[PDB]
Amino acid sequence: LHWRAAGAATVLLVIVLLAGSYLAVLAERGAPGAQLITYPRALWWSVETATTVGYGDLYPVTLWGRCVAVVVMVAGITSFGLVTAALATWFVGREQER
Amino acid sequence: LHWRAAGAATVLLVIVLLAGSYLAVLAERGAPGAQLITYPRALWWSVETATTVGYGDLYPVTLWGRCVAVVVMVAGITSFGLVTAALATWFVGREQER
Amino acid sequence: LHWRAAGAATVLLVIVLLAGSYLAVLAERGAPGAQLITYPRALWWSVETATTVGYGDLYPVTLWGRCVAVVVMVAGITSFGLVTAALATWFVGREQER
Amino acid sequence: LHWRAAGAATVLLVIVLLAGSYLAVLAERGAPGAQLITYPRALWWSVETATTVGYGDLYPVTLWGRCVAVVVMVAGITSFGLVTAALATWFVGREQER
Ligand SMILES: [K+]
Ligand SMILES: [K+]
Ligand SMILES: [K+]
Ligand SMILES: [K+]
Repeated sequence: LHWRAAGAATVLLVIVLLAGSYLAVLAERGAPGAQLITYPRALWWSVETATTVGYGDLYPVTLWGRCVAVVVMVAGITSFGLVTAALATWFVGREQER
Repeated sequence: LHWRAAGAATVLLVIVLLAGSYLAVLAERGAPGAQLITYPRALWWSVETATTVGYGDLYPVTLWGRCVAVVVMVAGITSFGLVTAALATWFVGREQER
Repeated sequence: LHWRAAGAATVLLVIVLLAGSYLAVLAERGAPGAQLITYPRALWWSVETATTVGYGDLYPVTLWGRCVAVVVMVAGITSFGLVTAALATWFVGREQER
Repeated sequence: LHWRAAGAATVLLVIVLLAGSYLAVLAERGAPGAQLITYPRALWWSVETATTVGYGDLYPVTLWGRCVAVVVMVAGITSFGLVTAALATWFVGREQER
């Protein structure tokens, strides 16, 4: 159904994390004012970025790594909005009945 | 109806807060650079984390407590998206009439 | 229609801001580590809190003002989710036709 | 369809960024405690503000630039909520069939 598209986000996002998580630590690590130096840092970062929390304990300073960011942000933001869209039609699905 | 699923989130989330709120202060408190040392701190944290605000005045540094985080984040994020899904079908419910 | 409920949030939220904006600066201002000392500070705060951005340049440290927070957070979070619910049925409204 | 309204946000938001991105660096740059001094800074800012992450590495201190903020915030917040509304009716569109 549409939950095959919902779990599709999950699967697809955990990738974007590991993807940009690693993809990012590289484009960052080594440049001035670097913070995303370790892999597990850039790991926690993505989690905190993809959920739009951003305590600001870690972030990119590289005009390149900052792209990884924008991809990890929209990535997370969209995924959830799509699990919200699933619960939406699911609530309308049981009202299209009753 | 679907509002029994909406209030179901509320109930269910206040738990995840108290849960991870307390569950977290433990896995954190005592480790280097720990900030989530008090219970009422780790309490305010969860509120600020589950709503994705994250001013960054408090956060986990423990690869363990950071899990509590991810659970408290998705927890809040989902819950609201589900109250958004309720208002969604409710607005469609009164349009399925008129 | 349901846009009378959408604009209803707007109206209703600008209140919660001014409300908690002012209501908060009071419960905060004067206590140790206070930051929300000015009215226009506590003003900008609410905007930054109700949209879940929280750069963390301002926040409450008072177990009381922190309540104002939780009310200003959910306030903003809900309001938007309800403008999202309006665009949702509006897109379904034009598909219930075509 | 309603995806012509979805891509309409995208187009329309990238503007609000460049718009406020630039529009902001001006109203800010030069005032005390200014941080949004460079164009590419105020650029990264908007991305981080329109997605409600706000690590707090950059933000406005000018009662004017802070307006640019509120416009960039709602701008992003709304846009996504409208892509969420598209996925919402799209999931209901394939359930209105099956
Ligand atoms: K933040
Ligand atoms: K922050
Ligand atoms: K957020
Ligand atoms: K945030």
